[PDB]
Amino acid sequence: NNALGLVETKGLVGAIEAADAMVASANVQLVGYEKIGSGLVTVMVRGDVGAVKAAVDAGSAAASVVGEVKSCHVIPRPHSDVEAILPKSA
Amino acid sequence: NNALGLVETKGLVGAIEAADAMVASANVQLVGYEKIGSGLVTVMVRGDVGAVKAAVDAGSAAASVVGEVKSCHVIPRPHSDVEAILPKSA
Amino acid sequence: NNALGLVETKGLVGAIEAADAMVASANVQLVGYEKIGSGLVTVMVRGDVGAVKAAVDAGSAAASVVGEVKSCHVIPRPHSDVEAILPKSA
Amino acid sequence: NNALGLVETKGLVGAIEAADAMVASANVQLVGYEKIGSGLVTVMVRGDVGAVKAAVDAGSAAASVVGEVKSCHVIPRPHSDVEAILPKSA
Amino acid sequence: NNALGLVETKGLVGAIEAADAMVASANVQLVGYEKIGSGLVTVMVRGDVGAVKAAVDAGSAAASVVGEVKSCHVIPRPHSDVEAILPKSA
Amino acid sequence: NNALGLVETKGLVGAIEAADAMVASANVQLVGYEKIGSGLVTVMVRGDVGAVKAAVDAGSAAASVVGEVKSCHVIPRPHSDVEAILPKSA
Repeated sequence: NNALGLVETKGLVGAIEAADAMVASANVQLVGYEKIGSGLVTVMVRGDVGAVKAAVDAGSAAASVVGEVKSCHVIPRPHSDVEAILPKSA
Repeated sequence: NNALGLVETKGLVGAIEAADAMVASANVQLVGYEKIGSGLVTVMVRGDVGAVKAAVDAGSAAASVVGEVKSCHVIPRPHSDVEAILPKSA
Repeated sequence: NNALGLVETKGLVGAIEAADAMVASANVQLVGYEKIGSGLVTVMVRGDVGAVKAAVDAGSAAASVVGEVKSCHVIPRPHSDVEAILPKSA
Repeated sequence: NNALGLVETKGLVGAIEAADAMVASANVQLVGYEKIGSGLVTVMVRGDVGAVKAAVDAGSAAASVVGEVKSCHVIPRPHSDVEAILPKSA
Repeated sequence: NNALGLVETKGLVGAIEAADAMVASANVQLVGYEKIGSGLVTVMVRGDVGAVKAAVDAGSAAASVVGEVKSCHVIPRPHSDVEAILPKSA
Repeated sequence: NNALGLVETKGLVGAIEAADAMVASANVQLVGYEKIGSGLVTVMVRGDVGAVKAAVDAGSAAASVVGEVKSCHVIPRPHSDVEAILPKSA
């Protein structure tokens, strides 16, 4: 039940750049890569809280240079019930 | 035929944060997690009315900090006919 | 070939609230619950014209309190050819 | 290779009302009912040119009262090559 | 590796009218009819460059009268690598 | 683990023109052609960094003449973890 980091962008170029900067900046695993329409894509990572916080800061900053960031967030310990609604693979 | 709580967000980060805050704030079960396009996602919970009201208040407040809330509502006792149109799992 | 009532909302919370208020306010059956993108959802009911008119008035009013109503309408007797394009279940 | 009539609406309520008014106003057959996203729905009819012109005039007028009409048009004789891109059923 | 002509419209009525005017105005074959969301539809034709240029001019003009044209273009000789991303049928 | 070039357009005509100009301007392979809704399409190429940079410059310039460019970017060496979220074919 590790920390969860999320970066949502409008556009796929921003999502790919966020994903690359997140995995490169800290020891985190890509666990979600979700499209919900209206061009919105959410990149999700998991790891220890410090690594996830560093990853989301790097990802949002990198995606904002090339594209459009909608939201970014860290959940240090998602409730066990939340795992049902999280993606099962990136 | 328990109470139904709904939080609809524009963006997946807001939906995940609403879902986490709803299940953490009261004894409710996640029963819906629906995408309808235009980036709209609806998170649905069920439980006793007091727990559902507390969950929707927590979820809408949490989602509004990180994303965009479209609507939130509680139906204390959905009509039996309505169960046909509700999701069958989250 | 009974009367048809339609409530179209932008957002799922408005659609669920319309559906609940429609079935609770009159003796009508839920026959359609359709998503067409751009967050638009249409709730459809059937029954005798008086019941359908009461249902659509209740549904549009209820959905407007919690969400956004796009259109609402009653067709007292849809032409037989129209049944081809109507949903086959809610 | 009969005449083709088209009414495109933003919203399903407008599309259903166009379809009902088209089939009721003239001897035309419903041959298309297509969703392309952004809430756009196109209703298509076929028949003799006079019937199709009457149907499209009735459909666009009826849909404009309850919803939003995007476009309406009549093609008196679609080119044989065009039949490939037309729907195969309503 | 013949010339490629493209007409992209917002709305299906504009796409059908473009397709009909393109095939009627010159000796071209319909090779693509693609939906990408946000109501965008791209009609594609192939043939000799003069026929394709005449087709795209006719199609964009016809679609602009009834609907909304987003873009139109002619590629006289698409690179062999591009054939991978072109539709395999209209 | 070669360089990755991305051109995202609003509209398919811009995407096809970007893809053609990218493959024609440098020795790059088309590796992605992705639709995410809201009319957004991302064209992806791979190759040596100099070829990818030349391809993305040519593609964005060409797509901007005929359509709308949302973003363009080059990643000289995507992190190994990123390959999970990249398309598996164009």
